[PDB]
Amino acid sequence: PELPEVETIRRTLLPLIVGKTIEDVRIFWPNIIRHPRDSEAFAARMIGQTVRGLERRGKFLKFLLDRDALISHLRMEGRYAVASALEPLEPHTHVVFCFTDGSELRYRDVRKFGTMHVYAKEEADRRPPLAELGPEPLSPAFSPAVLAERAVKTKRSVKALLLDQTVVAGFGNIYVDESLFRAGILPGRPAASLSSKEIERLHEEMVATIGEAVMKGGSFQHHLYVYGRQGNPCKRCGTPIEKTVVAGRGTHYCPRCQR
DNA sequence: GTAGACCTGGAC
DNA sequence: GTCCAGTCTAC
Ligand SMILES: [Zn+2]
Repeated sequence: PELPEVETIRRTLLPLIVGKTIEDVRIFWPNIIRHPRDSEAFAARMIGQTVRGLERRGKFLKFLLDRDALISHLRMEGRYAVASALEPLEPHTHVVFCFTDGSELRYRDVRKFGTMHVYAKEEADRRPPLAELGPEPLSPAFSPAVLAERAVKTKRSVKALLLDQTVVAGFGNIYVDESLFRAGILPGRPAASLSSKEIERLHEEMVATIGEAVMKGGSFQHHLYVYGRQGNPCKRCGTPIEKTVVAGRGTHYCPRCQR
């Protein structure tokens, strides 16, 4: 999931857990726990704390408790669900938070790529992994000036630049490909080759795409122009969409609309 | 920048 | 059987 999907999770999960107190924490795949390194310490410190809020920073979810904050990244396939602690768990459930009212928050992740870090609230934003993140795209903090500053400094592809969470936080493979198509820019061109006009246009489309995706509850799949449409005609010019590899990942684009 | 890592299951 | 699907690492 990318920013739109994570934001949809944040909004829907909050009312299902706010106000509940943690009674136990069970871990079935220790590698997911990154800090504290010892999973026994990770579990023990959360017992007795109550959920007070849930925020999002980039692609991360930030569970706010009493003293601590739990920072969770779903990576490629992580997912959360709330259910009765009396029922059998679903396959691939690796971490479970048991509440005093008999319900529980379950974390599932088939590929086991997700991560979890716990810090005191005041230290969360000053320690990894949140410390080095770029600005939120839907905030005044993200502007053309900010994009140009990083752009006019590197020769790597513009797609590689957009996937860099230190530049701006929240974009993944789908929304980077969609934003570049809407702005009319080829994904493989050097970031330093973009003109000032191209930068302003890219910024504008990035904000519009991510904003619209949030409103639609994420993949919005019926509104995709290029992602996963290789071999199909472009919705704007009819030219077949193509797929290659850029920045080490699948890349979709229209050879006529993007230059 | 270009494959491999970490891991598992679906489509061809 | 073989290719495909968010970050970090080593040549
Ligand atoms: Zn086109």
